Amino acid sequence: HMKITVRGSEMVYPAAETPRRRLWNSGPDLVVPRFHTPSVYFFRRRDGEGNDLAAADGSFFDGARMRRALAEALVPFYPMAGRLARDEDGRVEIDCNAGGVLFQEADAPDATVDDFGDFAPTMELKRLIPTVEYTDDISAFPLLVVQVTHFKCGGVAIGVGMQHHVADGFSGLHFINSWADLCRGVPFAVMPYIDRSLLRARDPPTPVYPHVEYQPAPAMLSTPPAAVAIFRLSRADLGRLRSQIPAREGVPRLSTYAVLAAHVWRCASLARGLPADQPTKLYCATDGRQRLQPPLPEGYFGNVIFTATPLADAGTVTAGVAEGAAVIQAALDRMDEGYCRSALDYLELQPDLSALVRGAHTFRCPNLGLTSWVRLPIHDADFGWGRPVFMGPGGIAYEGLAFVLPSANRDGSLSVAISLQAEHMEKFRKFIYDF
Ligand SMILES: CC(C)(COP(=O)(O)OP(=O)(O)OC[C@H]1O[C@@H](n2cnc3c(N)ncnc32)[C@H](O)[C@@H]1OP(=O)(O)O)[C@@H](O)C(=O)NCCC(=O)NCCS
Ligand SMILES: O=C(/C=C/c1ccc(O)cc1)O[C@@H]1CC(C(=O)O)=C[C@@H](O)[C@H]1O
Repeated sequence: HMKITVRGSEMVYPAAETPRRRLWNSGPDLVVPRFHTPSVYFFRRRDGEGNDLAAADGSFFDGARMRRALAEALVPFYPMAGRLARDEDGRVEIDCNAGGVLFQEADAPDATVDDFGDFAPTMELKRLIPTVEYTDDISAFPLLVVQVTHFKCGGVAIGVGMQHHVADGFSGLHFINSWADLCRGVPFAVMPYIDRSLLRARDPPTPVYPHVEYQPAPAMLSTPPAAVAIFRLSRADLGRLRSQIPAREGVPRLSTYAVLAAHVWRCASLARGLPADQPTKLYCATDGRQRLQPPLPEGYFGNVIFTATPLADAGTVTAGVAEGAAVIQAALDRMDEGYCRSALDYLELQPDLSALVRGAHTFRCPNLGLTSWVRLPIHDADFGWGRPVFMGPGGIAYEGLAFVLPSANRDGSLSVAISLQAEHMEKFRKFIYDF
């Protein structure tokens, strides 16, 4: 257990006038998981070639500079400085009240960036993000909490906790990367678009699918300690996995996500010892920006996550990657404009969206969640002292939940960070390379 000492904490507020208003949240904003999404950045003090990355003025993640840029970033991104609240009907919304965000600095005088190893999202990493106390008062806590930790090596971590109602990964990183840009002294490219009514349902709502993704996950037909780990597959490993799927003249090419996801689903199902007739459901967060037509404004600030949920008997998934990948890709291919549009209507008709919130019961054995960050700009946060050498989830709250990460370098590898029951992880560790 690492010695981390927090220097002290500050609420940081927008540095100019911002609108005082209630901000309506869309259906997709309300069914993402509860609490604050964790992510952690690591930065080394030297670049690969060994030069010090401190700036000409000697600075290296100077807190004052970072806080000034943060306060500037919270002007156009002002809902990030707000608080949760409810409207008259009890629907959660964002109270844009300039309550501010938490920023704190810490020192870990004994540890180095090297000490974190593969950067698996264990509790070791979670300690790099401020802790939030949740009570029944949902207005009580900041929507954004940040910690900057300084290490013995001269390295730094930035831990980010971002309340999920405010933004999905694309919008959340749009904020962090804009903050980084300001800190670095460059204007940022894209102003956020703040109005979420663009994702309002049609009137009357007219859903035209069952929306399997919002139905209860399968239970076992028939508390445990939960382990967390990270596994890299090289570009060569990924190619060999793909080459195991027959290429036939009729049949269109499966996505890499579908191939890798099928492999993870297969390995997890085997590790868990699922019987062939056990239904299993895989939850795949899908970015609706790439699917809605016409597309949303470029800087649209919110969640645009729709959910693809391949569902099959475990015997199908474990029979082989090819069979699983076909099922996943079909589920992904369903998520077009017509489908995503229908989903908005379907959510509008629900008496209570809190019931659909994805959580532990969603992802746990026999089911799985596999969220890709591969196309997210997770490595673009250069505050003026270099790009991060790693970025990933700061923890995994739920057994059965996993992340696909792109490499921080150019080598074309992918990493899978995953939480499973401890006994199952011991098998999964072996199985993920057993092909
Ligand atoms: C399938 C999906 C659900 C997840 O997959 P993904 O890992 O993010 O990546 P995608 O399927 O979108 O595209 C990656 C592909 O485009 C390739 N690619 C790389 N650069 C590219 C570029 N300029 N242009 C086009 N394709 C490119 C990639 O190599 C890859 O090709 P492949 O599948 O044949 O290997 C996708 O639809 C998606 O939603 N991505 C965003 C995920 C997200 O936001 N998750 C949650 C954050 S809250
Ligand atoms: O992946 C994200 C959020 C990413 C993100 C990254 C960096 C940020 O700054 C903010 C958010 O949301 C995921 C969405 C999700 C779901 O069921 O919809 C389940 C989890 O996998 C979340 O972690």
